[PDB]
Amino acid sequence: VNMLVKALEERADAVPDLTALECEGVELTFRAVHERANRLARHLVASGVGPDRVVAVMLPRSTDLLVTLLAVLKAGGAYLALDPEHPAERVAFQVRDAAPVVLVTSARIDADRTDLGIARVVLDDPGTAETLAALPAGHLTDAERAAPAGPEDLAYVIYTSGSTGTPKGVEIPVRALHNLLEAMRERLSLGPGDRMLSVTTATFDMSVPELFLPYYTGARAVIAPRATGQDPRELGDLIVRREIGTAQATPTHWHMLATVSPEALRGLRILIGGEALSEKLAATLLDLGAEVVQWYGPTETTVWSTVHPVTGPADAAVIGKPLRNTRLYVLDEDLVPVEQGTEGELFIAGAGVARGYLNRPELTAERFLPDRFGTGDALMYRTGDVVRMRPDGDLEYVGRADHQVKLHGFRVELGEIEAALERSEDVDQASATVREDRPGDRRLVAYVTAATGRVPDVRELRNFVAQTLPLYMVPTAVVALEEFPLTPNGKLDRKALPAPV
Ligand SMILES: C[C@@H](N)C(=O)NS(=O)(=O)OC[C@H]1O[C@@H](n2cnc3c(N)ncnc32)[C@H](O)[C@@H]1O
Repeated sequence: VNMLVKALEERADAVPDLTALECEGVELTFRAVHERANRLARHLVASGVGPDRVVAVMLPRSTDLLVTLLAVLKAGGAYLALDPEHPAERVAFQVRDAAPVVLVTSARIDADRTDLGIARVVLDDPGTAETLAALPAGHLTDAERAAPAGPEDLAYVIYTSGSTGTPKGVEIPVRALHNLLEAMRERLSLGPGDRMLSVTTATFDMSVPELFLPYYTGARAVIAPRATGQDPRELGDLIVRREIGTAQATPTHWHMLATVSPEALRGLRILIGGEALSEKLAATLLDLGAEVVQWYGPTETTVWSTVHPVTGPADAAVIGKPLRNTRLYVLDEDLVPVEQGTEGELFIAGAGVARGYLNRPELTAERFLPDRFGTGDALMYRTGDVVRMRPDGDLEYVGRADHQVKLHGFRVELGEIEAALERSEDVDQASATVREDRPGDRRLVAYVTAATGRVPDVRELRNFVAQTLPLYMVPTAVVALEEFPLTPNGKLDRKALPAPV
């Protein structure tokens, strides 16, 4: 009933001698990747892995990481990716919450980062390496598993970035990850020959396609080394040197790549998603020659749930059409569907919906409602995002249900202000926000970076805006910054923009 592993293995048997991973002039074949992963999967099964059991994984970005995650699935378990640079506490919360059976890790990480209270399977330990390399290396029969793997069995537990709040753990089933990858194979026409770039951190669920989609399709993950993760020059050079057709990043990161490595986007299939895509960015990407495909989706519904090819700068907030076996309801405050063109909160149903939050069963009930247009135990995720349907059936993101109460009797579209600001040649990026620095005095503030070799006069910026937008939308104060604050995932952090006087 685990079609995922059967498909993965069906693929490795049909291209045994192609390359499936490549990292720093090292390549592995499909047969090699799976033999290596099969051996671990047996050793895992001996370490207490079974269906719905969590295998903590703390490994640098490496072929060694991509092999392990594959092993965990083969073992019928579910993986929780830890971060070896994370403070002990971020990692200690996750271990206490998810009760991992075993930690797969490496002996080159400081032994105190891996001293977490779990059993350890350490790949580079002389001995574990001996036992591992000695195990039978064939694909596992279900006899060699702990128990048959169901479609409801967990694939992975990703943890959520709560607004300075208890991190929530999302439980993604196998049928949901299998469904996403199948849709992504179909939308991208991904197969042998094709190279995809694997760069995104494993604790960010946007990585999940970069980790399993090459396995699933017979493409080749070109793993960027850990150092190239933050150097956008080196990534541009890697993209060009190793002829990478497809890569996936947040818009913040795609911006950096254009600023520093314009040539790399020539003939490059960008997958962008995670924040809003400005019209300015969308034009830049297209000017440099990139094929742009936009993906939207909460982590509580796998990774992505909608896709839109961005043909031109108009489409920047068109998040497109639902992926396979996904259903998108845009409903009112009483859970009633709205008429085409009317705004409403986006509810997501179908195969990609998670099982719920991990042992936070109260907040589960508040965000995973019973699927109102489904049956039995089906569930629908309340995204918390407002959308409108255009006549063509495509959807457009409008904003977050919360950040929508009027400012001084008027609805403010904080994107319009940014697009206004981003038309001045002295500005690169703009972010707008409604501030409350003294309670009751809500005010519009906008933030700007500089275009290369220009200085934004932050008073004439208000002039420039005041002739394009309603006066109630002109920011009280504009503020120029050297760089924008970012989240660990490399998204703009609007909660950390400093207040003006
Ligand atoms: C809490 C955290 N673990 C989490 O759930 N992160 S999330 O990114 O998966 O959730 C979705 C959040 O990011 C926004 N978003 C994602 N893609 C977008 C896109 N393509 N266009 C415009 N907005 C996009 C959504 O509107 C919503 O704000």
